[PDB]
Amino acid sequence: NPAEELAAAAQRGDVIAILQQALETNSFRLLFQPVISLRGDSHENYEVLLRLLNPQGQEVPPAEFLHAAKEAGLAEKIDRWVILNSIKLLAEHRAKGHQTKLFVHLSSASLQDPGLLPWLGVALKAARLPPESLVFQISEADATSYLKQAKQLTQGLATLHCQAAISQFGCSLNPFNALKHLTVQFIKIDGSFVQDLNQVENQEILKGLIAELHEQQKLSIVPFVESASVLATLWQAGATYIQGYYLQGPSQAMDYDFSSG
Repeated sequence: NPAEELAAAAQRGDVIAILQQALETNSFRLLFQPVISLRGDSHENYEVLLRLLNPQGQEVPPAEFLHAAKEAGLAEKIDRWVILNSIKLLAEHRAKGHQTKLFVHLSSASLQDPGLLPWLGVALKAARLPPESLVFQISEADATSYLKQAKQLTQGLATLHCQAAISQFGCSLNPFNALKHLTVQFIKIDGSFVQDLNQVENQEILKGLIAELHEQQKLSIVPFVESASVLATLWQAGATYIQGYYLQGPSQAMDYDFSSG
């Protein structure tokens, strides 16, 4: 019978079967990586990260399950799973007085999905989720390729009391242009700007980027903090938020000791 066969195929390493089954059995796993506030944000900010386990409990490479997801047309549905579970956890936390906020990725498929907003509206209401508890994170490349969808989407999220962010910012031709049309409070700059910081020029480039962002009234998020050296440099440069294994890596628990007033 069908269930027996799906299960058999998944056991065989057919990642498409693994994905189809995981949506129906919670065989995904959410991880959370703290976003650290340098400028006095009270919120407990976490980025959510998705992992997939195969039936034998081992993790399947994201690159491979991402690939299989596009091919089986499963991307929008995966985002929904993450969004739904993110909403659930966030309701339970906020109810226990935790000021927690989650950054959630949207794939380009979801970016182009007219059904997202309507469905989202009811997922939020069903959980009676507090205002501005969710930040949707869209990669620069995607928001750029589909600027029309991105403007519309971010307008909708606004109306829903949701925030938004662009990640991997600053690699396009004119990064700051796409910002004109979009409704985003957060800009998460690409980790390539955090490479070779010893070089004074990279230092200036970073500082200038962060400066332009604060000019456009954006909150800057700088990732890939792997050392004290880089943490200090980012603080000096005036980054509003930072993230990195050095602060804390991804964890299945939201147990981070945020300290920001």
